Amino acid sequence: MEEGMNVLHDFGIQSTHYLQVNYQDSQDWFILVSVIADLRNAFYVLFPIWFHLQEAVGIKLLWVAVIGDWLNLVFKWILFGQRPYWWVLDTDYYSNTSVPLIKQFPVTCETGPGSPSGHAMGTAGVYYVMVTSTLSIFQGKIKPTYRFRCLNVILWLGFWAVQLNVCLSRIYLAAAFPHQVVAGVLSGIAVAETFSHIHSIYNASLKKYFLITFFLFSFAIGFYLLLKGLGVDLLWTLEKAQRWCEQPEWVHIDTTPFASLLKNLGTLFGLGLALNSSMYRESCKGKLSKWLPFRLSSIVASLVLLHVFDSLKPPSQVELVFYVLSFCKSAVVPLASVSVIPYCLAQVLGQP
Ligand SMILES: O=P(O)(O)OC[C@H]1O[C@@H](O)[C@H](O)[C@@H](O)[C@@H]1O
Repeated sequence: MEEGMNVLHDFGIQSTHYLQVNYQDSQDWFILVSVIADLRNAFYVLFPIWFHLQEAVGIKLLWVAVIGDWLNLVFKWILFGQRPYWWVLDTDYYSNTSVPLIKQFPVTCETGPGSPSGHAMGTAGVYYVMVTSTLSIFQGKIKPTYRFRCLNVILWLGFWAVQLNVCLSRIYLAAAFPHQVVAGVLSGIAVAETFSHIHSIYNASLKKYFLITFFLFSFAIGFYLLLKGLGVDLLWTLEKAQRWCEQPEWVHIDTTPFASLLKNLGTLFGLGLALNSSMYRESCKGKLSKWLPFRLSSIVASLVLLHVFDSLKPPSQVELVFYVLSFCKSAVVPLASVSVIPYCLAQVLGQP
């Protein structure tokens, strides 16, 4: 079976080399694409706008993002994926021949397993959710049967253009293989379609949120400990993304599996706290609820303040402190977006 993996890996290496040699002028564009395709944006800028435009779409988007990322982490641990930027320097394949010369970039060195691709899955799920929601909302046009079809065609072309751009960006930076991005896209599509039939998430008590979060934490930690007690470790990539990196400062703690898990669980718990609170009821379910200026002000403030607040970086000297502070920091963005800032605007606008 290893021959097939070698064949796909060699095809990915050749694709990366061709893209890097024949299109040397597009490195800035692909770096920008990879930066934009981050889930940080999905949690910081995409969620507030959709939540303050239509609550159900925002809740669905956040749930899809968090659950898809958790499933991605679990399947990354299960599948034992690889990356080109250390495989090309570690493999025995290019022994009787010449090693292809692929170049590494500051946003290339990643400390997690390869398949499935996280960027492709995370972007596919969120953008499918947004496109489907928009198409569902706009079934009210003046002249139908050609204008609605025009909008449908335009949106479904844009979605696939975005997906192709993200796949090419991940391949160019020598961070993923061509099959991993396709698998990630299909998995994100499947997850976004599966959450279209689950309805016991829009009105859930804090007890259910707490139990779901604790189960998600405990399953991952128990999986890690159970495997660690049987002779296999799921953190083997931290020693491969360290020697095979051109510069030492390019390897960051922010991309480790524990950091991602803690951030996801913090976001979910923060949403659970924000939804079941007195401030949320007093602000988002009052007289200034559907008023357009209030919602626009909420979007603007929750964008500006969140952008400024993202500049507070927890210390990385001690790993446990970093993890707990990452959880606490990720638990705040739902809170500030949903409960606090709308409350402040409610006591500002309607209290003269
Ligand atoms: O492996 P990919 O597809 O290049 O993306 C990996 C990224 O996927 C994201 O889901 C994780 O939060 C990041 O920590 C990780 O770096």
